[PDB]
Amino acid sequence: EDVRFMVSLSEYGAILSRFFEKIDFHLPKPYYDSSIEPALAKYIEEQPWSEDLKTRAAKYAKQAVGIASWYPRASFAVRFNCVVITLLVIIYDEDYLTFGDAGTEFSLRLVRGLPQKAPFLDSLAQFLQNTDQYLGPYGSSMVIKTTLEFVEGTNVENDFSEAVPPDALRFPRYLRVKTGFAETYAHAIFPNDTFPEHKYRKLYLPALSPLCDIIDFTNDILSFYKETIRGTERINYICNVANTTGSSALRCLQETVDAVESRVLEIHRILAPYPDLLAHCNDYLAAYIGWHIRTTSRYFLDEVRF
Amino acid sequence: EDVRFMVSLSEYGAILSRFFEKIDFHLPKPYYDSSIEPALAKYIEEQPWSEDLKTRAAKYAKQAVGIASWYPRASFAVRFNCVVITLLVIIYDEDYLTFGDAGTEFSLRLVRGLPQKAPFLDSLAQFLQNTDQYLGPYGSSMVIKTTLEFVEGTNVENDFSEAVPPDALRFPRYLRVKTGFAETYAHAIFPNDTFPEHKYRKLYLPALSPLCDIIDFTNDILSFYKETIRGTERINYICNVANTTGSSALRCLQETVDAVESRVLEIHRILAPYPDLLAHCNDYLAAYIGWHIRTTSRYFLDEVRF
Amino acid sequence: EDVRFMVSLSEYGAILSRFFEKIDFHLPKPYYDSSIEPALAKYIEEQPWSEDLKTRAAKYAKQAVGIASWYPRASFAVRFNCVVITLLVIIYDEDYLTFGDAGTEFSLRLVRGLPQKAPFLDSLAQFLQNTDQYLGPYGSSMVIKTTLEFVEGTNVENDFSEAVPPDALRFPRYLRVKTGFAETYAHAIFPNDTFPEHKYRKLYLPALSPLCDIIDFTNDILSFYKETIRGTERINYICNVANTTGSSALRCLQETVDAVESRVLEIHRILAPYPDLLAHCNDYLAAYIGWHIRTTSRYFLDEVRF
Amino acid sequence: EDVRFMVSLSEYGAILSRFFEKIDFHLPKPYYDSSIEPALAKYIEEQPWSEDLKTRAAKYAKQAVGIASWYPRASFAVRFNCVVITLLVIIYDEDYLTFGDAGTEFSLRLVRGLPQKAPFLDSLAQFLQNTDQYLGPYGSSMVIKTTLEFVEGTNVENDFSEAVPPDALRFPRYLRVKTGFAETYAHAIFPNDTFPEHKYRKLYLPALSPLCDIIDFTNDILSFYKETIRGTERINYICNVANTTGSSALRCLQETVDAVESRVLEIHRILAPYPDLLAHCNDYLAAYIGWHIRTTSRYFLDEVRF
Ligand SMILES: [Mg+2]
Ligand SMILES: [Mg+2]
Ligand SMILES: [Mg+2]
Ligand SMILES: [Mg+2]
Ligand SMILES: [Mg+2]
Ligand SMILES: [Mg+2]
Ligand SMILES: [Mg+2]
Ligand SMILES: [Mg+2]
Ligand SMILES: [Mg+2]
Ligand SMILES: [Mg+2]
Ligand SMILES: [Mg+2]
Ligand SMILES: [Mg+2]
Repeated sequence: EDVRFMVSLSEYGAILSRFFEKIDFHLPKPYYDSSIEPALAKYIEEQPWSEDLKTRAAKYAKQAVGIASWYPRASFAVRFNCVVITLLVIIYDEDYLTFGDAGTEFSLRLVRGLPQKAPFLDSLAQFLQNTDQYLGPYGSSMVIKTTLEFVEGTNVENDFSEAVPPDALRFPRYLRVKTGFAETYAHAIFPNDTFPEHKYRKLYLPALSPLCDIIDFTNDILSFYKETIRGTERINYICNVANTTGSSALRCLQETVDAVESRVLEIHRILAPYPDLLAHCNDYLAAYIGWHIRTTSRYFLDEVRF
Repeated sequence: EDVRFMVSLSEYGAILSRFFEKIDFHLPKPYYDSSIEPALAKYIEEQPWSEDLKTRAAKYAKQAVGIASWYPRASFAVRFNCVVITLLVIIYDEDYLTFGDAGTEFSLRLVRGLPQKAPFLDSLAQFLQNTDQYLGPYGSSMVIKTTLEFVEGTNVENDFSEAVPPDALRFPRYLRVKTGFAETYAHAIFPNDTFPEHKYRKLYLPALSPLCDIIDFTNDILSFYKETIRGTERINYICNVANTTGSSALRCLQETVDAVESRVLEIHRILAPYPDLLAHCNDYLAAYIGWHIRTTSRYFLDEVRF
Repeated sequence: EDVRFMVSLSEYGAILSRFFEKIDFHLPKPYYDSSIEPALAKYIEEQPWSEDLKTRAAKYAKQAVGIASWYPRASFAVRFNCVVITLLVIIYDEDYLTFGDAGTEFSLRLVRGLPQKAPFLDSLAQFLQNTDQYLGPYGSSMVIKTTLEFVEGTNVENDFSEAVPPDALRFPRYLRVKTGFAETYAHAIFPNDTFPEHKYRKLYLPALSPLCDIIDFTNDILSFYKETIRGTERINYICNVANTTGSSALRCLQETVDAVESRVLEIHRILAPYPDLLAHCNDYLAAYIGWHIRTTSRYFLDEVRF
Repeated sequence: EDVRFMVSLSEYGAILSRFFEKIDFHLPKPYYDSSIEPALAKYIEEQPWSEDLKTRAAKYAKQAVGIASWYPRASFAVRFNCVVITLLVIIYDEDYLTFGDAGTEFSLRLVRGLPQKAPFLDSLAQFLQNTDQYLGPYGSSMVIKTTLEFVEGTNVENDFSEAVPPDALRFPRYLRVKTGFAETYAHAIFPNDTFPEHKYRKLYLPALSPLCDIIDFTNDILSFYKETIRGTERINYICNVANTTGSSALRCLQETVDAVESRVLEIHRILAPYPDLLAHCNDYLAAYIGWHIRTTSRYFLDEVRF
């Protein structure tokens, strides 16, 4: 028990309320694409996964299918590929320990062109091998490099528990880059069929970093309840910042809220001359937050007033 | 011509003088290891490169061999591998245009385990496959993902000349992460044979992010002369910051000097309980700066008074 | 009733426990000085006060004599003067209403050299006129100006009740400067005999603002029980912060605890090259807390477990 | 020479431009009152000052008469008294050394009812004795205590030169409170003849503190050129903040502009239900900035383009 990490249910609901007023967020109408869930089921049936892993995936696939709502104007290939990678990332985020050390050999086996040590990781390598179905060469490289960071970040996150963040540093943002997986989702905001890199990458690339900040930090704000209030996670971004600035988690929550609103403003500026790019950005962000609110099985936000 | 980007020899010389005094930099005594240059020449002989590539590589090898001085306490495996990857990185930094679009296929061919479209990129892929000789699995992952960024950053850097950077963003730091290659050199500061990741990674990882800031920004300060005063490069970190904050390049240089100083302080705070880790950092930074000064064929700092 | 201002006995005791080991507070041995009690008794006898006021002053003098323990290594003149002004400040804090509007005339009659409208305020003017017995000119000016603030802050404090601090401002800290009387006690930490101003004022002045924050806030922390849990005061600093930030009084208590710890660290850094000055601060803070705990007749902290 | 304090003329003009557009500053129409200057001249004739001091005063009186414009709605008693105290404060700000140690004895002689050691300080004592012509009792106390702070802050400011503010953080604001004289001007924004304290003090007092920040910080921003770029003052607020946080004066100026905008918003929120009180604040701030711009003999801002 440390008061530093304690945020009351009323305090958190207030933070969320303030957040949504600041960015003028309104809950979109429910998004439905009836092809997504059957296609994801077919994907799972096709993997050379144990029956136990497939049974687990059913619980995680119900959450992954809503990721298609993040890209409502994108092609099916974009939306379905993002849902597939979301299923994979969710499985590893929750169950990385069940794969033993297979996750630690992933990067070397990948660049050696070796079979992976776990069939789940073969599925992930194959996803990496085929991102050219919806992204250009810059984005494919970024999806690969971000995946390697996420796998290692997931494996080492908890090494910093038991209070092993040092008190004076910039480590929380570094680690959050590694855990967040943001560039993979950010690049699909600007798909290569609609926005071929050769013509558009120069226009949208300057907005990529503030977009990634929004992706990482908005999840930190919206999942603080399931991670730290309701849960036992004390090595997420918010708690890492609290431990390295001395501040309460409540203040770091409010600081993160303000940083997101600042990033939202700057993306509006950057993409103001190009309303097609900016319209994909706006659709992503509203659905991203709405997915966090509606996926109560993962984030439990129906236990909060905001 | 524009006044914002011009920096007199006298102004640049003074910035370097106050930078060196502020971080208490002294030129280390020269480092000599008689095995490095023959080993690198043997490496170049063994690559199935064209005779023209081997002739250029002989030139860059004379600049590359000095990187062994950055890790004087480390094994030969650390020092030589860092020299090899430095040779390859200088080749690509200088000559990326001569490989055509082979660099843009590098990441997908890498993870598909296929031959590269240029033998130079095969040599790069083989280096990524073998970092386990001196690094642990986290460090190997980070060398791979950094190399993927460096190739793509070098390929797209100049898309942003001709006044492509919009005037309001986080983009310069984003792009310098990609172009800088910092994590590969930072991870060698803490080699796996001396500092097995299982025991030491949790102790030095909080220091990695400010170290990369130091590596990237210190090159930005010390290579500004050859890039922008002596040369025509206006898409580097300094000029990108100037174009997105409204400041002169002189001001952006001074701010970057201040940032490096702040990072130097915070790494000293982080690593004070671990003097072996701090010693490796101190060896690196003195030699890192000294190499920039001494390699006049690349940075021309003997034309500056400081 | 409103939940926003409710703090339970176990909640408050836990906050106090959290405060004390955060600053490494250990209760000092009882401080005894045989000459303080009789000297204060003679001062009360000599004042041309009514018998009713002298009877009141005898009650408050039992609480006031403990202030000499705040300056254990100071001259008798420092300890006794601090005790006398403490007696006067307690009389006004408790009984300002019994003087009618005499206190509102205090400052203009003072600077006009005129008789005050109540003998009690003549004694207060007389104290302000003799601070050169233990302070230099800067300290004497700060005791005068702080007394003027304290009289007026006490007079207008309760104008802000029944809810009329508007809910978005920095007014709480402003009003607390007025009501707290902190600079008078802070300047006696550095008395002019031991630390003459011409040499020492430039050394200890940078620590005065964080000292005043510690003095003010620490009373806010430790007197919250008698004021708001045990009593009816809802216009103190903690309640004012709660009413202008929308936070619970409980949260505002914790924020103020974190603030005091931050000031303690700041003063330890500032006065590190002057450990004699720091020693006087450490003696002050320990006895200041101890006096709050021991003076149960004013703060009732023997009704709390911590 | 120290780059820490160096701001170029282009950089400073851009800060002022950003500052003015951020608070929507427009230069008010010139304010003229034919009675102000003759009355101030008469006041100066009546003073028992040496002919030298009276001659010196002519230079400062021409600057002081502009202060009536800060209170365009207020009575003559407000505008004229503010001009008089401005004359005395400007004389002491520039010429405090010419009075020897008379300023150090000011506060004790004042509260002892003694004649002051210099005729100039008798005039200052008399002003403090007669503020009831336009202020109520809280305002009168605040003008007295602010005057004592200003006299002492001017006397000891330069003791912190030769680089002796240490590197911790609350000291610059502490010293600026002392030197700024802000409360005396802020109280006249809500004068007792227009806004009798009995009815309005509870309404405007919550805006006093952000007002005082605006008065102190706006001078710091608009007088940085005469003090530090053109001048030799390195103990003002901006330089003191730069020495305690490590930042450049350029960064500290931007931070201060941001704080002023924040205070302006907060005051608009506080006084929104009372547009008459808000109107007096808007008139004050516009004419306060305008007087800085127009008083070129003191601030030299006609040498800056903004
Ligand atoms: Mg995770
Ligand atoms: Mg997670
Ligand atoms: Mg999360
Ligand atoms: Mg280069
Ligand atoms: Mg490069
Ligand atoms: Mg460079
Ligand atoms: Mg009180
Ligand atoms: Mg009280
Ligand atoms: Mg109290
Ligand atoms: Mg001044
Ligand atoms: Mg001045
Ligand atoms: Mg000034």
